[PDB]
Amino acid sequence: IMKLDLQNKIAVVSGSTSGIGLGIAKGLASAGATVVVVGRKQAGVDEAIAHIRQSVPEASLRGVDADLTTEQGAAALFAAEPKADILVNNLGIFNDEDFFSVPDEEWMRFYQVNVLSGVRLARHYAPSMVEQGWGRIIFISSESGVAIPGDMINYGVTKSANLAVSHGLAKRLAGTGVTVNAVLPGEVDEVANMVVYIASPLSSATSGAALRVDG
Amino acid sequence: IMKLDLQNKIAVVSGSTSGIGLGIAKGLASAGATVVVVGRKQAGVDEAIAHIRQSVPEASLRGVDADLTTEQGAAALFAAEPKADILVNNLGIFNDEDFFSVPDEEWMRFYQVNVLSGVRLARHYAPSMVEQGWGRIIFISSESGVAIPGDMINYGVTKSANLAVSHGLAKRLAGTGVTVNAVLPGEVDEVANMVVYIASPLSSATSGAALRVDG
Amino acid sequence: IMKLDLQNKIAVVSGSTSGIGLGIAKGLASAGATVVVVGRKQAGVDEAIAHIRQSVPEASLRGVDADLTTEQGAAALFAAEPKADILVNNLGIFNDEDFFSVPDEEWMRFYQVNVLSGVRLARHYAPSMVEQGWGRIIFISSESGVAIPGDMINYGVTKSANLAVSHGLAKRLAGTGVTVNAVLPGEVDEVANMVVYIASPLSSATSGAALRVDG
Amino acid sequence: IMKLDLQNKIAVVSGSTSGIGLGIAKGLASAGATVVVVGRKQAGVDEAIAHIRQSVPEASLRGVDADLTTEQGAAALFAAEPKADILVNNLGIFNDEDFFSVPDEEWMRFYQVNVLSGVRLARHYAPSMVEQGWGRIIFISSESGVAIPGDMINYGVTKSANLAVSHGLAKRLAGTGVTVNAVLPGEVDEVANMVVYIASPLSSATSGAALRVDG
Repeated sequence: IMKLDLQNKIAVVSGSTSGIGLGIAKGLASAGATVVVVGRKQAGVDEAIAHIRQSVPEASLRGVDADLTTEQGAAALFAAEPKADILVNNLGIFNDEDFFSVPDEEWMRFYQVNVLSGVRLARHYAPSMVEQGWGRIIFISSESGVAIPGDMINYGVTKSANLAVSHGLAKRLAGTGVTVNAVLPGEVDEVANMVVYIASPLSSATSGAALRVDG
Repeated sequence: IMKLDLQNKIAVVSGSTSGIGLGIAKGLASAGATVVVVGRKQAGVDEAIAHIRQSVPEASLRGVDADLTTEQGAAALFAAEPKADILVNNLGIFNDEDFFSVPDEEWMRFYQVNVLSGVRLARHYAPSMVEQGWGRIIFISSESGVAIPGDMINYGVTKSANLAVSHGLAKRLAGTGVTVNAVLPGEVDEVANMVVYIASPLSSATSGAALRVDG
Repeated sequence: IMKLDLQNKIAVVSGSTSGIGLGIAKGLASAGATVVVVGRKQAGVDEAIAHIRQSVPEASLRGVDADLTTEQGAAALFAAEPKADILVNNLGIFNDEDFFSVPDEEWMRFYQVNVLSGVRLARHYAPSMVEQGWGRIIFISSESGVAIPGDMINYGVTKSANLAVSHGLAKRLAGTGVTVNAVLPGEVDEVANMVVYIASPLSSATSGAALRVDG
Repeated sequence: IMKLDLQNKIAVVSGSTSGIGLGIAKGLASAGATVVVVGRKQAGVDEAIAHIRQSVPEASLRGVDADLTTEQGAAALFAAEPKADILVNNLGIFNDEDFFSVPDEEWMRFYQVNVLSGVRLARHYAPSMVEQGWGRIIFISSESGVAIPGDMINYGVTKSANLAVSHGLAKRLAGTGVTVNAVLPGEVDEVANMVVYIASPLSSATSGAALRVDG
């Protein structure tokens, strides 16, 4: 007598060539999903796929070398992978430039890279999820999003913007089989476990939430 | 390739003879734990165990007929079940008496029944969890705890008090292997799935959180 | 051209013989209200009234020597001061006893002293406020109420319980002229300024809020 | 014996030619400040100044006809009004376009109009505030910012982004005499009363907060 995290589903994970994204990809692969590793450089994609195979032997893995911060990379991903049952928004940049030194262009660029990329991926993949009556959309945002640090104001603003995006799209997709949730990290596999549970069919009564996986 | 919710652990669940508590007990049993069903009347305990066996055939189930709102019932439970790896605080009462009609005795009784019972169970079972280096303590509190309704002020106060209890004991037990979390319901098995994941060894990086399982 | 914080109103403040309560009393007195200083010992009440007069010369001040933690002291206060336009709940105790050492009696006593005292005062003074169509009820709760520390679990539980009380009674008294709000301190006159604004007729569109006055 | 909201200070208020902004301007003027009314059309600026004078007779009022959403309008405002002791960020647009119909350009435009305009004004006016050791920066954001509606996802994202901006810049300007706070409306003068108190020297121990003025 046990309970399972199991998939015959397709899961795309942005920025999955390193760190938390790679751990999420490896966990979803170990759960039996078809995981799409997406990075700007094909070399990093290949090395991430190899790392995943090291741990999960019979892993179901594809790769797309694209820059999801731009519309061109998003279109390339949509061409190679038109359908996703699980979307994991994890691509994001970060600096610590002082508030009075960061110009308008940098604010707009951080918004376009950290927020609008996930919005693009969700806008593309959500309709088919709604049609099949089941879907999972998961935003990975740091705890800096709830309490903006003060030396990283741009980044915290983008993180809370992502939290808002996931909350609002959850309310918008309510009633369908698609859930939208955010996951907050601060042991990488421990973080990935929560993303796996959320992507699993068991998290079906959790939408518009923010789930913490800090220490 | 899949991922598991599995137990060789003992899990006691208060008020587990009906409703959300019974669903939590059934889910933990299906996950392979040894679930202790606790109710005031032994008849209800037996019927709940039978209901659980209906769905999970080889279920590992014990029962204790006790009134956990009182110290006598808590002592009886501690005599029959001295050790727990997983504790699920779910016993609680509720009315809708107008704020200006409810007297002091009723405020104190609601606090003793809804809050201090869980405090008693946690105070007893937490030390052995800390000694073995692993444990799970889970509070089931309604969404009325975050936004106190106004026609149910006593109940909402007790619910937010429970949220405070779980947050504080999580911080107190940090560094040990024991996590303390709260779960917020508003499909009973869907609620139970979150409690099962939290009770599972995978939720090991989630402590002091409030997890929603509303629609 | 200026704007005023002015009163012809009666304001009772619990635990107003020292510290934050005394500062709140002095600020409300300087704003022109009739402030009732309440403490267990008449000597402390007299010395607090004298301190207030030191700063505000033509202060409107009465005193009641009562122990508001008990029903007897509350009844004495209601006998000496049957009507209040402004109620400020500030009486509360605090220790740092370890969670596993504090017994049931101490949990119940902290609830009765820190939470039920304010509930008693509000239950008595709110109806006349609702009748005259205007009233202010203000709970003073520390920031430990939103993030329970872990070494002061009982106190944080009571503080969040008070926050719940104020939120719920605000919703219950909505539509009337009575507002219920909580004020969170961590310069005592700086704290008192917020309480004065809330007690003033200008805060009339703020009910069920938690207002911070930390550094 | 009373307490005062008084100014010899300069207060600039964006989008102050109508609605909540005009009410905030009128309240700050009645409190005795020098209020700068800023709108895109000089006709609207003049009519707003006239409306303010109708209620406060000896009002201290200047005007700037500029479009603060653009850098050109912000530079014009900074040329006409190089110094501000009080800054009130209120300029913002809003639609209800469905999430799947709103394109990238619209997301970026909403971010630039609703968020980056206030960031520009704050970046310009905050240093002189920090130099003189006293300042107030106030963001007016709707309650849609804390609970993103779902049919207005772009707008709610921008509102929570503004909340993040004010929180982070408050932490960044902590220790100086400048406070940064957000005010949440859902009787316009009732809203303006809170902004006036925050702009007043009495709100000096409140920074990084979100203050509600809904019904």
